[PDB]
Amino acid sequence: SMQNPSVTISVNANAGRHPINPAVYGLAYATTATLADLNVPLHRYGGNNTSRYNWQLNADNRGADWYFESIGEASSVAGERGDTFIANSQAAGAQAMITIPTIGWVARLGANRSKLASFSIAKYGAQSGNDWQWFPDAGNGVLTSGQNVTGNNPNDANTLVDSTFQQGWAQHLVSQWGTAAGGGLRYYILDNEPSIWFSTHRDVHPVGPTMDEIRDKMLDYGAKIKTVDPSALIVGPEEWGWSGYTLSGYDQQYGGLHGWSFMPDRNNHGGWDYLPWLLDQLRQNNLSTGRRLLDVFSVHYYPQGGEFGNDTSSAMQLRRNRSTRSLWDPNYIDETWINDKVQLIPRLKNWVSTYYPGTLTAITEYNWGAESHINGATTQADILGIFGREGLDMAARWTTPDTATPTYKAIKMYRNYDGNKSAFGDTSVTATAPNPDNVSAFAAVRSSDGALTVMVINKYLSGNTPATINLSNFTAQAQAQVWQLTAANTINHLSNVSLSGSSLSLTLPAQSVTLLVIPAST
Ligand SMILES: OC[C@H]1O[C@@H](O)[C@H](O)[C@@H](O)[C@@H]1O
Ligand SMILES: [Zn+2]
Ligand SMILES: [Zn+2]
Ligand SMILES: [Zn+2]
Repeated sequence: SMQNPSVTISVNANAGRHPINPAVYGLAYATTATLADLNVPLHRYGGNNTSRYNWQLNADNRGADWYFESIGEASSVAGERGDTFIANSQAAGAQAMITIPTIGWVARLGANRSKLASFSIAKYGAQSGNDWQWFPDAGNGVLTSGQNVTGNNPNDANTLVDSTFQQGWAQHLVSQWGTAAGGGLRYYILDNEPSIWFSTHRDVHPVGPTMDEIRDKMLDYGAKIKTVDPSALIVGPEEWGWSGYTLSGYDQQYGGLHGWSFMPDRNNHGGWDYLPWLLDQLRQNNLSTGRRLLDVFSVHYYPQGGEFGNDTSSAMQLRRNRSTRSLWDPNYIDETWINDKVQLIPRLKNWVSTYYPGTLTAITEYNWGAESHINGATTQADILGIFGREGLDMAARWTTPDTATPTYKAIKMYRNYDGNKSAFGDTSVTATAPNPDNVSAFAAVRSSDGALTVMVINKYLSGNTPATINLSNFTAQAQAQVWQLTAANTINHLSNVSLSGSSLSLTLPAQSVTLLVIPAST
């Protein structure tokens, strides 16, 4: 009975045509089983601890996430974490992405691959937290006064390595797997969120890196890896979010300790914003040596309004319906401390085109929260539509939703909606909806099929929504197939719906993701 205002959506198979790269469907920390079942072709190995991974010991340091403990993997075979990750990805037809540390300071181990700790309680004294279950001497590096322990010796739990040390890892990967061109590892990620090393890796990097240090690191590590494999693709810098797009880690830190009135690094570099200057330095280097070191320009982005978590109150559901505007919308002011028009994807494409053309664009971490709730799933389906429409070259969600959740099934609406790996189309085309906070829509034409696939997301918290879809420039059969996800948490194959001219009409349940598969003539 309950009913929302009617909506009309116009899909025109001739407007705004461009490929959708299947790499937008990427994921982090999935399994061979879920990579195959979600039909996902990109698998990222990345995140905080990967900055500290010692490929020669097969070990890493957890940083601030786990008491700055250096911890060995079970195996002591050089590089096994990476090899295992690659085998498991390729077992499912997915391309792996491996993070190579750039930070220099990576884990070492004590006698018998025993754990080490950067903030030993016996060495630096009483602190306010410690690993009391598994390693009691490992402090959190904060004194009981709440003031950080400072002056710790970086060798307590780590060893300082350089680009020749990580080049050795690239040589190993190439020997096991072949080059990228020959079916080997295609993507090298350079580190992870380097601007905030001063916080995630305070033990070993207490001062935020300048934009110089980070440029030098991409130049250095990038050259080494490309010597070993000129066919592989380098991805970076993996910056953490809004402030990391315009301010180096040195300036972020400086600002947190001294207020925002004077940014020393920014000032030393004529008022440039960080990532645009980084892109521009890489351009100048590429123009001068003739060699491309960075191929994919990558950032992380998480909404700032409290949506990353499990708050599923009404007000938070409505905010998730709106806040994905930050990924595309030039007029949307973000409703948070950011308080500015982020329009991330156009921004990424604009920066690349202004400062380093021909570089691809990636969001290699995002998450909009509420994974186990229909609102998380409408939101995820909303995000995947936006990636394709807006022309992002790659993406990796952080991380992979549990197979029981409706969010898992949202990804599967795009990639394996019938259990036979049929997927949304791969040439984006215009679909226009009047208000995407209430209902958003995305279309594409499928190359294998000529089918027009149209995804409609009803974001409204209650009531059915009558919906009419108008096709231009597409000659369609009599009937369109219907597949649907609601809070019932199952992909349903509903009844075919009859086309009325080049229109079709239907009733959309509240908080639902609906897929129309509309085959071409004849
Ligand atoms: O917010 C979740 C994640 O984002 C980033 O800060 C890091 O890459 C991850 O290791 C972290 O846990
Ligand atoms: Zn450094
Ligand atoms: Zn400089
Ligand atoms: Zn100071």
